[PDB]
Amino acid sequence: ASPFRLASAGEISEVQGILRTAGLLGPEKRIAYLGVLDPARGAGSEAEDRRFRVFIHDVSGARPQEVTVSVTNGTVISAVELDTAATGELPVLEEEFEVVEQLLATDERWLKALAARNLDVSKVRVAPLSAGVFEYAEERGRRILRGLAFVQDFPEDSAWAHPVDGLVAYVDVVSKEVTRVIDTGVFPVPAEHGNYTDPELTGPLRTTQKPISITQPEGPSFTVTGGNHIEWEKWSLDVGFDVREGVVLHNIAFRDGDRLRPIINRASIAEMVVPYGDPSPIRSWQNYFDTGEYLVGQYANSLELGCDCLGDITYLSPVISDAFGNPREIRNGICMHEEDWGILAKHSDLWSGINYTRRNRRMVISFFTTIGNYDYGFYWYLYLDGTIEFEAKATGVVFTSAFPEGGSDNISQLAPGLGAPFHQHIFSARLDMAIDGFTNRVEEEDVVRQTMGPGNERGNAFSRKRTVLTRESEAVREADARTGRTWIISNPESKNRLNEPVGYKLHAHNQPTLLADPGSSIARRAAFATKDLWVTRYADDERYPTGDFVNQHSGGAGLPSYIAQDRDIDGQDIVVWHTFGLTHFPRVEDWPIMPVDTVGFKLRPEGFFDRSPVLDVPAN
Amino acid sequence: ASPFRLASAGEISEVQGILRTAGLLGPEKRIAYLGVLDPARGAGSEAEDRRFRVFIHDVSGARPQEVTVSVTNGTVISAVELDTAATGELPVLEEEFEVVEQLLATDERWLKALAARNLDVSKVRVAPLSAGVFEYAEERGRRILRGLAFVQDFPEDSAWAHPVDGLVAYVDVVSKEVTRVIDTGVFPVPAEHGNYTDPELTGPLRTTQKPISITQPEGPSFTVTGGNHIEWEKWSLDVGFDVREGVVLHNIAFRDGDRLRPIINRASIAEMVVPYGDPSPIRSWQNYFDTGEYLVGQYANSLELGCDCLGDITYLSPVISDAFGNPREIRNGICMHEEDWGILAKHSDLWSGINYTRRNRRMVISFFTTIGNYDYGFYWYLYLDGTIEFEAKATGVVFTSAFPEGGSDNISQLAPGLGAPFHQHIFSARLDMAIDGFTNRVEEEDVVRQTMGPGNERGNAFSRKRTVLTRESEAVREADARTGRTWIISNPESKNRLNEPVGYKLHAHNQPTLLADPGSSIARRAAFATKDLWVTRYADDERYPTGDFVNQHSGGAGLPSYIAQDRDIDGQDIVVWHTFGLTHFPRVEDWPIMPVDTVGFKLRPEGFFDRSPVLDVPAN
Ligand SMILES: [Cl-]
Ligand SMILES: [Cl-]
Ligand SMILES: [Cl-]
Ligand SMILES: [Cl-]
Ligand SMILES: [Cu+2]
Ligand SMILES: [Cu+2]
Ligand code: NA
Ligand code: NA
Ligand code: NA
Ligand code: NA
Repeated sequence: ASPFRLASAGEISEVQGILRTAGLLGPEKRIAYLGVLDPARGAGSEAEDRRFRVFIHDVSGARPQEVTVSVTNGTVISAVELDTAATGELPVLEEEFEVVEQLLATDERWLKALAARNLDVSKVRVAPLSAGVFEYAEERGRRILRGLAFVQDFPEDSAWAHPVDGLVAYVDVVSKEVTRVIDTGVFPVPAEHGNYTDPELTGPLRTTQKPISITQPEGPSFTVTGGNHIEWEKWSLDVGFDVREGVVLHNIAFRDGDRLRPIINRASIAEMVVPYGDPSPIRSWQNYFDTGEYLVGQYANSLELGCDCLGDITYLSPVISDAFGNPREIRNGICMHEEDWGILAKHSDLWSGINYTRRNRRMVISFFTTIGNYDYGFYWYLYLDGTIEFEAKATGVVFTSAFPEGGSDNISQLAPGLGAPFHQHIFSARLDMAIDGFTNRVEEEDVVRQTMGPGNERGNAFSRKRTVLTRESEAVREADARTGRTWIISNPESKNRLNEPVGYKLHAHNQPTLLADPGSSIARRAAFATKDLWVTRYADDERYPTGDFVNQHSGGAGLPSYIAQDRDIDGQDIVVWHTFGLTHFPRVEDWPIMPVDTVGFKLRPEGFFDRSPVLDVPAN
Repeated sequence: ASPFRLASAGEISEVQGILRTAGLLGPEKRIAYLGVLDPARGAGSEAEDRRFRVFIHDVSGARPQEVTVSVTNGTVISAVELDTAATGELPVLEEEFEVVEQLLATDERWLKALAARNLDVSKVRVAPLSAGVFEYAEERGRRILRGLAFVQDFPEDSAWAHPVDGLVAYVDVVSKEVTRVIDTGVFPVPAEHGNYTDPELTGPLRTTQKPISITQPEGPSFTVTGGNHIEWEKWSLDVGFDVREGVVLHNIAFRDGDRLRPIINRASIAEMVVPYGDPSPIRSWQNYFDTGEYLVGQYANSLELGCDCLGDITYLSPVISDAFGNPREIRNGICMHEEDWGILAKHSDLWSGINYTRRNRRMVISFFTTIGNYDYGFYWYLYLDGTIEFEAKATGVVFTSAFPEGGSDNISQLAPGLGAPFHQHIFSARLDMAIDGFTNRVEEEDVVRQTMGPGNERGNAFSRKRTVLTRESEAVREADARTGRTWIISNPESKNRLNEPVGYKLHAHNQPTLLADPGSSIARRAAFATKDLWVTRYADDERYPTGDFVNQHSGGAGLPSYIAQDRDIDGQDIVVWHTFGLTHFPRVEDWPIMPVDTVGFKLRPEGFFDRSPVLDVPAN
């Protein structure tokens, strides 16, 4: 009965019926996005109204639509025809993944390019690549995908091992026209295979790994109620799933004594982009909003027990829409489990003779997704001591190219003739904060060094300073690792026993942000990425730092536009947008399949509690 | 038979005999440090010569001694009388921990101070605190400890809850004179207790934690041979233990195909200091070299199975000397085990239809120690993919003071009237590098942003640059998080299959370094701490970045002095000294006992291997 429950197959079918009956779902229509809408604010006393938000595509060439419907009242709440040159194109469809290769398969330019390289068209894979926005005037208002080719030698060959450099094509997937084919010249196609399951490459597999058994004889310490509501070691939350963002956390709160204390209203990865830094015209247009353009949630994997999730695992199976509004289940797409996490607290005292040791543990909510060559794990952790943490795990196969004779300042060689262009993976965590409720503010905290002198005669003193961010036009902050810069979210109206506003402190990894020249297309389209921290005033229609329609959108949209409203953020319903990412110069070790690398952030309680919240934890 | 084996009780007793027979170990003598010496370089074909290094104290007031002996040949190799005003005083003795409180127990100044506060002397604990070097001219050449007082209400009371502010005393532990007693005035002594085992404070303990069982039915995947030699998943190392540094790693190498490939010759935490930033005269002299002054290894705890080390655990029990050269065993002072570490690599390919997932794991070598209020865990991790990682875990009880009426810019309030002065914990990792052997160099690598223009028309290109550090006078580097700064250790004479020097890349957390004013005493005594990275030329007598005798030493010694030699580090036997630490502004959550916080660093292979070194890992 919780408004925050996961979408049911039944609900998805109702949406399809509603649209179909309203005439909005003819045979040429396609569902590119379907997601349930969160309950609105001002409903501290309201009745069930489940609404869903739909983006509908037309394959015949008609204008696409944005539509909101109520699945409790079977009504179209809103239906609007979009102008895509203006507000952007709809997310890429999985059904379009095969299209580029097929269109080029009958184009003479393409075939001429393939023949010159002596490549059999039936062996040539073409990645379905988001096109972004550059100089091609005929592209405005058209649904374009760009194509880069990789030879697959046999049905189970890793095509990534065999990039075709010096060649790219653009295609209009609607009109089914190949608009441009560009051959800058021939590069040898790297020859080695990258088949990480070939005994010829793996070699004799190891027999040295003895098993590690992790079990819970009394079951797990967390309970799940009403499908997705979690209670665990004082924590309370709802686990959501959206096809764009993937796993989303709702109503994170902590049970302190006899109060249920809210901390974060909604946590999600609201965007993730992969900009490439290779100035070759074959790739310099590459920037993949894996979240905004492709929708990470639709491609979450079914996690295999013992393989993908070890221990006592509890699965949720989130239901999504297909392109035709049928409900599809992602069997075991979400793992939920608790794991030991080493020592929590420990002291042996030289005076009391007391020896004290307590173990830590964390609740994990995770899922893993695939977007082309990439595979990402998205993990949320709740710790006994009140800490909240996110962690992304980056693996899969590196996006490949030729390695240029003479080397490169922008590409790494992984194997003979084989290159990997430099890129970043930059995430945006959207945190709808609710520290003891919605009245929150953000302060930027820096370490303050003090000069030796009067009142600091020995020159040992150091301090800190906090700066309240009061309006959106001054809540665009950058990192400063050198001065230990963090950001504190507090409630100015809720004090702890020492009469201090309760707060939580954000600790960022301080990784480099978007490296692109500010004048670049990507800088404008991914402006969120150019700064570590943004704070906005909450609003119903400000969901992604890149706006609702990322694909082939002009730029400026999203965060840069919202903060133009310059709204009061000093003791209000606010949202923190945290930029964090990996700058990836590929190594030989990354090839032929890459070991997990990680990035993330965490928040620790800062005067939230009146003392350590883990004194009541028993001693094993 | 390995030269790198742990010291045996038998060996310790021989050292004592040798010294005793040589006349160096009379009843007034004390052993303040005892440690075995590593085999020297140039012994690619030498015979067993076990030597030990001793620091001997005299309680009658005679000059202390440094002595080196051979336990295989029962000879004094060297014995030297130290001038402590010049080269520093010997490490604090555990037997001196009780001394300050006792000396003050009969001093009229002290008693007057206690009586004014109405504190029963028999309830007044006095921390035995390292004194450092300030303005007190009569202190040069004397063995001084400073005292700060904490009331213990009953045998099992946490005295930390009850600091006596506005009062400090200095004592000469040798002459047993109280040199100065300083009362800046009375502060109320905070009243609440901090007894984290009192049901009155803990409240009803939790019953919600279900058990988590971690077992290995076929035993562990690592073997231990000759006491301390570890082989695990291609890795080879020797696990050492020194009473100063604690757990030390020797001969880290990786078995690649049919070669044993060295990576690091010796890894240790060579120093750790805790500077306080409270300008009160009562504490402004506080800087505790937990490693250099107190010796962390002597206070390692015996780790309790199921409590301190979970899973299939293999213990080493390192033997140390007591103050009288008797061998004492630290039962189970070192845990060695392997743990699961989530996903190692994963890809589901849209073209081959292959789905691939492999699990990760790490070998842990750890120990946990107590120094007064502090308790630290020191963890070394070796990962399947070649990654080497260190992690310090900081817990225990915060060092306390009064909280000043009117607040403080340098102290946090944890409870009514109770303060916690701001401080840092700053570590120095000494890494005697051996990348494919001893011919190594270090490059500093930064991200390079490129300006939009000719040859970068779209403004998407970004690159990097590496700068070889050639001489010691230019190998003192600072962090630059903003430009993703890392440091690469490579062997210029050993290339990978792509003809690139094999390397390992150091990734630092980029935490703030020493915040003290450069003109401070601590800045000079802890100069290593003022910069993130130092590279030196290897030498036999350059062990600690702070020199051999930290206690009451003048300053300048250690790293700043070694790099003055300005030696060739470009393709030579080199050592990286990495500074890393926590800047700790204590929170309410830290009280009455603090949850673990962490800091560390890691190194990842960078073109070391010709491809991913984990293709041969089997698929669960
Ligand atoms: Cl998981
Ligand atoms: Cl990648
Ligand atoms: Cl451990
Ligand atoms: Cl502390
Ligand atoms: Cu990458
Ligand atoms: Cu601390
Ligand atoms: Na536009
Ligand atoms: Na909010
Ligand atoms: Na001196
Ligand atoms: Na070396």
